[PDB]
Amino acid sequence: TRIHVVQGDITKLAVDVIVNAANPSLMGGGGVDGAIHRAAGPALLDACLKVRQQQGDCPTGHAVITLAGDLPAKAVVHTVGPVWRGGEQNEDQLLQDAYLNSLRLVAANSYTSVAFPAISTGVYGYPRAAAAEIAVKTVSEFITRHALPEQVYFVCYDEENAHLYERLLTQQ
Repeated sequence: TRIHVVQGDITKLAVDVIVNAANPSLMGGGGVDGAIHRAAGPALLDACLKVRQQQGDCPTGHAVITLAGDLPAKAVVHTVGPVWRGGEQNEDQLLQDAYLNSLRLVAANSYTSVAFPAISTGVYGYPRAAAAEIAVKTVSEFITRHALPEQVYFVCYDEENAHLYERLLTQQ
């Protein structure tokens, strides 16, 4: 009742925090990251510039929170998922870190709802089935011990990911 799967544009979901699967530069790029920057407006990039000035690039697995600009959210958490290189380079744990670190920032900033994209399944090539299992498992275990966020939304652009997620959520 606290976890939901939604097929659509994450930039239009009204929630407290929208998670952005970005690259270490935080300067924005393609895919959902590009869609998020456009919707949020130039204020997003300006906030990311300030972050870079204070902490440099965002390492894989790391997360940082900023304002959301024109997005229908109170904040945007930028995190970097691993690039898939076969599975023998800690990619599984790094993906987990991206989800967990993102959740921690959401809780730490007292937010109630967060929407996640299918991290690393874009151009990073993380195997979809395995990526979804990690995301579902990671989020599930987190909310089981944390009151915040209250609601988590897995926003999938690809029907393939949406089906995988709904199957995993009921397979528990």
